[PDB]
Amino acid sequence: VLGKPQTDPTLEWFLSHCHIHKYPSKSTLIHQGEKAETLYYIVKGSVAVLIKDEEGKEMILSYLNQGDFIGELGLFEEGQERSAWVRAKTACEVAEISYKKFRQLIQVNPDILMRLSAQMARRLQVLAEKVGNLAFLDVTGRIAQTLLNLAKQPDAMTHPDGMQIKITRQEIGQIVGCSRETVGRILKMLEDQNLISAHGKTIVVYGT
Amino acid sequence: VLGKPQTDPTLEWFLSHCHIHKYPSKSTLIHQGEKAETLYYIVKGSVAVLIKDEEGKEMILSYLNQGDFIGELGLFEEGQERSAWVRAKTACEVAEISYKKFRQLIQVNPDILMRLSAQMARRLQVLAEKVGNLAFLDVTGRIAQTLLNLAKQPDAMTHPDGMQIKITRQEIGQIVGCSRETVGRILKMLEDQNLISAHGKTIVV
Ligand SMILES: Nc1ncnc2c1ncn2C1O[C@@H]2COP(=O)(O)O[C@H]2[C@H]1O
Ligand SMILES: Nc1ncnc2c1ncn2[C@@H]1O[C@@H]2COP(=O)(O)O[C@H]2[C@H]1O
Ligand SMILES: Nc1ncnc2c1ncn2[C@@H]1O[C@@H]2COP(=O)(O)O[C@H]2[C@H]1O
Repeated sequence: VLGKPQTDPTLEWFLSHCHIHKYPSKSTLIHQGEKAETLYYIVKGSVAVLIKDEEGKEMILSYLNQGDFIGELGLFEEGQERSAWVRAKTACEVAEISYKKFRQLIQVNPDILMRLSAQMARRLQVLAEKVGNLAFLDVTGRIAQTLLNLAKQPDAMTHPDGMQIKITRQEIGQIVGCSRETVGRILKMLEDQNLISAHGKTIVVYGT
Repeated sequence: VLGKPQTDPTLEWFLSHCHIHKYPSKSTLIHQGEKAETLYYIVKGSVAVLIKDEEGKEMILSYLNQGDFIGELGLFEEGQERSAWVRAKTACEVAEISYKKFRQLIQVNPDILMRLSAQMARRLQVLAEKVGNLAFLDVTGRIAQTLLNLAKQPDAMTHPDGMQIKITRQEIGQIVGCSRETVGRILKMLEDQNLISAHGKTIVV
């Protein structure tokens, strides 16, 4: 740890080879199907990784945040496509560099490949969990897990009745696979089970 | 890039530091929950990567084959646990190595980390549509989609009425995350729906 701020010059070395660019909230950094030729690094902000179906429904594969790489999957063979959309959820600052350039950096210092790889490992772990949720739990179950997750981060909040979070009906729906209005119906149901206290900023009692 | 008497120096080098053990079908290579300290590579055979619900219901994350690393997700951070179960589909020949050893190898030649990484990238790419479906489709939609997928595989046989496939009730269940019984019921519905013929094999449309 560099304490609160863990920057390390490996990072700064890395970053000095990139151009940093800003993106307002809801800007799309990456479009599914685009040719993959560029790697991103999130200096500031957080993003949504999402996929769409044939009707236009969107679901969230993951949230990523500062310190996270993005656009890394097309890096090990060329001629690939972006596997998903990536959208800024907040204002963002993101470093970017060509794949060839990045491939060059690796030669010099493979610890950058190690750090990237370690992120991919974590993503697969997390995907495995998310897959059991989606495959086994019913839409209420997925919603409760979700809540229980959003609250399990240092970006959440605290409260006598537990921890509070800032999430919307569309958000949750995109994470569990259901409408806006279903979520509302299910969030009322849980409040009723005195599982939560909602108000735009949900209050998860916490325990599971 | 040479490699006789088969596949490259870099992998032959890597295997000589492994120990190769033999797994019979249905045997478990990797148990979920367990401390991760070693890496595997499949020399021969195929395995199933899977997870289960509270009541043992099974969901296949992926099949893996000869050439595939297994057990890698624990390598990058200490104290990780196995994210899923891994079971021999067929008899397997599996090389195995400790993470500590593998990391020294990485020091000697980062090529081997590149090849490992390329596979993890692939595994995230392929899981993306599949995870999409879990949210977009219910079990029936997912069962239909699976049959469609299966019928577009190279191993699908032509049929005068369409494409014939070989798959059991339980593999479908394992593919969509439901019981073999549920699969039997829904296959019958799709049948009555004149979408498929279900019998000694499955004929899609
Ligand atoms: N199975 C599903 N059923 C309905 N909406 C879904 C499903 N999977 C993902 N979604 C969606 O997630 C969004 C949540 O908010 P909306 O109701 O505005 O629109 C919804 C669609 O984009
Ligand atoms: N399951 C996932 N979890 C986290 N990020 C993901 C997942 N699937 C894809 N991504 C990403 O979103 C990016 C889309 O472009 P790439 O495929 O080039 O690189 C991808 C990763 O950054
Ligand atoms: N989505 C996936 N695709 C392919 N293999 C996977 C996936 N998720 C997990 N695996 C694996 O199965 C192993 C379970 O143990 P590990 O978590 O150590 O390492 C894991 C990988 O080898």
